[PDB]
Amino acid sequence: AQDIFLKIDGINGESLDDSHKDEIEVLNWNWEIQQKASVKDLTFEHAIDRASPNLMKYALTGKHVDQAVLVMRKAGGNPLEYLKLTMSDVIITRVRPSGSRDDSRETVSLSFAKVKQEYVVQNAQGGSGGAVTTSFDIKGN
Amino acid sequence: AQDIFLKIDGINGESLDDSHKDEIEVLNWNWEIQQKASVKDLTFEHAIDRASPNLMKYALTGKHVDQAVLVMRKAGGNPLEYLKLTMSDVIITRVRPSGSRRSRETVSLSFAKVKQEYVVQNAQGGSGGAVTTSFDIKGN
Amino acid sequence: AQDIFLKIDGINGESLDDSHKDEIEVLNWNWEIQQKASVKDLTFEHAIDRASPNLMKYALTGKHVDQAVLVMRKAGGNPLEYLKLTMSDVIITRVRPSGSRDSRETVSLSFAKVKQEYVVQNAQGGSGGAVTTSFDIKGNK
Amino acid sequence: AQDIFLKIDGINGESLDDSHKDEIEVLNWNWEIQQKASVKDLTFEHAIDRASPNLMKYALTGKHVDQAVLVMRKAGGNPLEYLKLTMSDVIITRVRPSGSRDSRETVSLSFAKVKQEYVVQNAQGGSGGAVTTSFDIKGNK
Amino acid sequence: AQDIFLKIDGINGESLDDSHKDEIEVLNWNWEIQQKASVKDLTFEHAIDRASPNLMKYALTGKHVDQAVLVMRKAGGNPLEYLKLTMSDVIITRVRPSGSRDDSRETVSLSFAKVKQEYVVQNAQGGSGGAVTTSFDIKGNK
Amino acid sequence: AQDIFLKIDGINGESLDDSHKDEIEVLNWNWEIQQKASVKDLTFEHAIDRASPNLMKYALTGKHVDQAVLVMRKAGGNPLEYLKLTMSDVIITRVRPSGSRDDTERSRETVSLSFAKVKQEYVVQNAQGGSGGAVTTSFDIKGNK
Repeated sequence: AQDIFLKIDGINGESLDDSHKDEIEVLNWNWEIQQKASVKDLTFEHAIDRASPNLMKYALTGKHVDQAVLVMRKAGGNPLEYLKLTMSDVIITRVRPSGSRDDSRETVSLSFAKVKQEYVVQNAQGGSGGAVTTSFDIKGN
Repeated sequence: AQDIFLKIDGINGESLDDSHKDEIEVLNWNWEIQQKASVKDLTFEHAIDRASPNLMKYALTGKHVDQAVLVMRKAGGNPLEYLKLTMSDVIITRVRPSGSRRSRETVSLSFAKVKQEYVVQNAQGGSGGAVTTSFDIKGN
Repeated sequence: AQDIFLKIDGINGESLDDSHKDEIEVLNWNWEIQQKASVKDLTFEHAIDRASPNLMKYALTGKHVDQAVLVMRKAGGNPLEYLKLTMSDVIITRVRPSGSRDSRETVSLSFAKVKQEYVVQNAQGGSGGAVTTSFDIKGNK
Repeated sequence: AQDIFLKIDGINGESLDDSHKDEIEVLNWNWEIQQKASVKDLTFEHAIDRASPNLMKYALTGKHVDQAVLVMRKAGGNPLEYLKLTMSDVIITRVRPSGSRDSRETVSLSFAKVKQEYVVQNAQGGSGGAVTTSFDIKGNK
Repeated sequence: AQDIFLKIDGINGESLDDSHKDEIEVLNWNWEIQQKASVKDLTFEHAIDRASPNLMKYALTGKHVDQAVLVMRKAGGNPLEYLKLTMSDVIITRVRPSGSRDDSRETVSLSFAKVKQEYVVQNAQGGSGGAVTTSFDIKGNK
Repeated sequence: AQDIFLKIDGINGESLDDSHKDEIEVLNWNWEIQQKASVKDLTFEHAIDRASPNLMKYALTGKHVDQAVLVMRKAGGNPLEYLKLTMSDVIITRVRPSGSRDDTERSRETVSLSFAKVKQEYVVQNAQGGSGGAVTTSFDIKGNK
């Protein structure tokens, strides 16, 4: 079971991880690009936490945040952050809180003007291999 | 298994909880906001109870109620009300009773103002930090 | 398992219950109201019985019946009728018979006046407080 | 497990039942009426059998058949035909054959007249009261 | 488990059955007719085989083939071809190949101008009983 | 369990297979043709790997790549490449990354390809498991030929 973190400027979570403290722990996420081209909002799901009141306020006001960084880290004895997705000029577009009394999550969508993706290859020893990075200015084409 | 309560002005439930007596016990609920922005009605599910006849009449008449407060509280030995969703100028918009040979009912709420309060729980199960945000939807 | 009954004027069932004889035994039912406001038809599901031929004929002809009363009663040693849904000026709008070799029927009801009665049950299983509301759907009252 | 039969004039099946020989053995069926009112085609499912080639031809040609009678009979030691749905001026409107290596066919019927007969079975298992209704769908009567 | 075969002129499969060699082994199939009337394309599913490259070219080119015959045969000790669906002036209208690492199938749809169905009833001994045959000219409305 | 590979010019994967080194290992794929005719994009699903950053860039820029070849190879003792789908003038049209903490290292990406020329080669496998007959078909989708 891997760990996924999301660092949004001005909106802190309650992650107790040493390397990603006060960040949002993301249970799952998805993104889509379709054909210039159409970039869909990045949707992630997290439990209702410290960031939930601020996420609703930003969604209603529509205020921009400087940057949002999504990180996925391998589990086990090789904690490699193999994927890092950096989003610049992020807008909160959708928040869906929910809850039940039988064992609460929240679905949030992010829209951004710039995106950078970094991937790290893991070798047999579990360390870092080669890093591939691509960037694009969605707003500026 | 946590406990969820909803306190609507003028519409009492039949909760036997000491601190939330005569409130609606909510089995599950959901809410959504989409992009100024569109605020969807808050939907909650509760068993058919004392509040059901008044919920139908308010839905049909469309009369406004002053406030509706949604509260979630943890279970176990640390009963912390970690989420409080306060809604002002609430309208009953949808009621969906159902039954089978237990019976539940789905109700939707529309409001002009919303306030959310979240309480962080520490390692001892007590209260940590409270984060509150407010927004007036009607007046933008 | 609880017992659900539906009394329709001129359309008798085959229930053998002493207090609810010749009524329609309802396996399940649902109703919906949406926003003046749009009142949806009340849908109930029952096995094909004596009322089925008359329900089809009324649906085709569209003739109004005087009153339809929906009652739910708890099981066990406390047979309390905790929900009574009285509908006036009832029209049969949908009939869906079905059958399988390895049978039930779905019927929808439209009405101009609705009244709901709920009874709270105490710790002894007896009657507590009764809450009743009424509305004239066609007359907008 | 009850037995369901369908007798279509000019389109014989391969049922080996003595009372319903050469009829179509219906695995399952459904019908719907909605709000003058809209009468949906009666859909029944049966295995691919002797009637399948004729059902396809009638669907393509659109020729009318005089009558189609749907019958359901209870199982056990009390073989009561408790439901008889008689359709006049029947048109074959839909045929869906299918098959797999690890076969069934779905057919829909359109008719101008409908007659439903229901027989109440008493606790012992004998015939009780019969309720019959009829309607002229094409003639609106 | 029965056996289903499809014989398309000019598009051979890799069936090893002696009676139906070089035909397409159909895993499953379906057809629909709706109300003069609308005849939907016959859709069958088969594993990716020798016929797949030729099925793609006919879907892309749209060329007509003379005949396609769909046959279902019972299993056990009574191998009776109880259903035979003959289609004339057949057009390949849809090809949907797919595959997965964890076990590949392909879905193909056929459009035809004439249709002929033959059904054979099976008696208690498992042999042939009565044969019922109907034909219709879809394009000619006959 | 068979092995599926996809070789895209300029977009390398991290396949450790000797015959298909630095290619994209495809978990599953699908393609569709409908009726001149409409050729849908070829959609394949793969784990988030070295090719993922470049697939996103080509999707956003819309730059054309020379060729993309999809290969399905039988497992067992006979590694026969029984299906080969060659696509010319390929365009990256869809990228759908996703992830979760629940499934074991859940990192799957769904990618769709648009191409102007298509070529399919199928190889029959005989009773012993060796190669049989090869069937090949080509078509110029953009040129209608």
